[PDB]
Amino acid sequence: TGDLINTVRGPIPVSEAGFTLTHEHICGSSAGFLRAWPEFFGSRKALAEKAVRGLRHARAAGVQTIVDVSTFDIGRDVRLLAEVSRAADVHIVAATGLWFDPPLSMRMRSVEELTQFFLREIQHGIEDTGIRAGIIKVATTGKATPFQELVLKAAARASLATGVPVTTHTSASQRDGEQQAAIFESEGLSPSRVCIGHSDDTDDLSYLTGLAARGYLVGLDRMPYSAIGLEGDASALALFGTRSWQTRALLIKALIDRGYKDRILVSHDWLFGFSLAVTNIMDVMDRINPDGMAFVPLRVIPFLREKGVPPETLAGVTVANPARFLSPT
Amino acid sequence: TGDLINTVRGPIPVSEAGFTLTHEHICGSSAGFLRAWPEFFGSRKALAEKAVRGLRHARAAGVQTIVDVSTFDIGRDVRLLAEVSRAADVHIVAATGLWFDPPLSMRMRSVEELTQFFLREIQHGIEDTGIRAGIIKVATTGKATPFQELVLKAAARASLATGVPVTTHTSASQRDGEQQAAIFESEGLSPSRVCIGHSDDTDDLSYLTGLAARGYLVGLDRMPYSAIGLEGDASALALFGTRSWQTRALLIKALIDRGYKDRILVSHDWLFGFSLAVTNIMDVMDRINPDGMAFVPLRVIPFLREKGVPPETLAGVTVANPARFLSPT
Ligand SMILES: [Co+2]
Ligand SMILES: [Co+2]
Ligand SMILES: [Fe+2]
Ligand SMILES: [Fe+2]
Repeated sequence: TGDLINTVRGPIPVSEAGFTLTHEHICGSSAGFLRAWPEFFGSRKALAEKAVRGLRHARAAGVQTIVDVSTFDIGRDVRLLAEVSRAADVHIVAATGLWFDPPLSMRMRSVEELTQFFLREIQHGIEDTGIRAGIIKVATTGKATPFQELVLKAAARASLATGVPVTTHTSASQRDGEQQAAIFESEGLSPSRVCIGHSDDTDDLSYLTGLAARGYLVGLDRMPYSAIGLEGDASALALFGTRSWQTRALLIKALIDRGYKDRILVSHDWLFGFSLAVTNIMDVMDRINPDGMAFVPLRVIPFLREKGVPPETLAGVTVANPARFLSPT
Repeated sequence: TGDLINTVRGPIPVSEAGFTLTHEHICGSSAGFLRAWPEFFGSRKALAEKAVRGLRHARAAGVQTIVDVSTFDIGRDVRLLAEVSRAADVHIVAATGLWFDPPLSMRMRSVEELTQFFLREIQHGIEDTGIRAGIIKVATTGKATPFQELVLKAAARASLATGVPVTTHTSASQRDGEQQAAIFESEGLSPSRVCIGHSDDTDDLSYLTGLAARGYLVGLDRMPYSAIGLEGDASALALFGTRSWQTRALLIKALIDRGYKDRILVSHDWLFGFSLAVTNIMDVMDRINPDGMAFVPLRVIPFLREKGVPPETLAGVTVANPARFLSPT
């Protein structure tokens, strides 16, 4: 009680976050895209409605909070987030940082400047809204680019200054987490303030246990993603992989079995709109996982219980871990 | 009389465009950047004020219209343009198209989709404003990327459908114009609807005359840009070049001397804010060219007259050529 986290509708007690999905999206897009070309999504109204329906479904399944890790370059639209959050009655935590699609205007900035931008979004508010970011999202896709190194350093600096956690995108097969950790540690950031994302994209437990042993959160955040049965579709295969949801889920058990229950964060990396991919992908995704953001509570959690994970352990993963991670520290 | 062109404040008679700068920017930025981080520019208010001052200065020097060729990916802000246009009493023509910094959400689109986006901006309006684009801006930086080819084709298609002209960014030293022309012609676009930009960045008149002979407009649009005296500054050298304004200006005479007066368009490619470059560049630019967008009327035109170009020829370049180019055809 009494620690607070910022959401798109304002501050909430940490204890109110409850069952929380720590890596999600309302819309995966680009800065200004939804504004310039809402028809891409049928309409802004249609997108919002679809999002409210999905969130209501998640809520019925027990989800109380989502962390929307859409950055400026993922086309994050805080007004949209606030609208859908209110209508679905689900908390949404907004993000700052930068993903792997930064425009030149960001790419040309110094580490000091980036830090100031991240700080603005956390401390003051996003755009002209007063809506403050509750998390910092950063990314590599293999070995960090020089700009990416700066971005990670700025993220560490903003976090140390505000207590807001850092969360990442990785090319998990390339073990990006090791480099990301090295950079964060070089800045003095505690591993406990950091989640190494898309970790379920790999079955290399040496890599994963290695991070966990050091105190990192391991983000198992792509639970619904599989191209199994549609390798006909090349975009889907590259995007979704050939591993099943069960294989991904088994990683959660694997880590618990290895003593790392307190270090796990679980999510879908789902969305309700998606312009970051060729046009048909959203439909394909909807066909594969109609449960959307209810998939983890509906399918993953019962799978785990059936494999013998205790309910209290599962509560700790879905409730306690997100609460510790989010609470500014 | 009676042909109309769209501006940020609405429709105007073509005959009212008058002395027109066909390649300009209020702000060279990125989509959503000015919204997310106005402090980068001191403030939105400060940027607008600086722009009004520069435009008023241009207006006093005789400029009546500018074409702001900032695309979605140049962070074009139509509301800003409209605000400054009204306050400075200078017409501004807005653009659609895409520059060389497109985000993934654009990169992932088909030629058909891009065409629909360009058409939306021309026919319906930009974002939710009702402000319609009067031009299409496209870009290559050397050999066209595959996406760039699609963008050029969509631009040709939108132009044929609406009559709005197409204007380009080139790496002039690499002779991009030849390839851009080939693609436009493959789509059936008339060369008269096309301006091949940044053509003053090269002294290869074989290249330039070649375009002109085919009926292309040659955009001599970087008149004030030189790093002479500041090769100490590496960013400035790469950006500005080592050729003087006089050398650039001589190209205008060169083309007139070769029979191509009707094929020339002249501009500054100036701006009042600039986040697309490292932070100090705007200041450096202001120091070199305090006249801003008044530089062409103040310095270039008198230089030309002094080298014997007749006033009526100069009027034709600065008034008649832009009018023919802009008038939807
Ligand atoms: Co990601
Ligand atoms: Co250019
Ligand atoms: Fe994501
Ligand atoms: Fe330009």
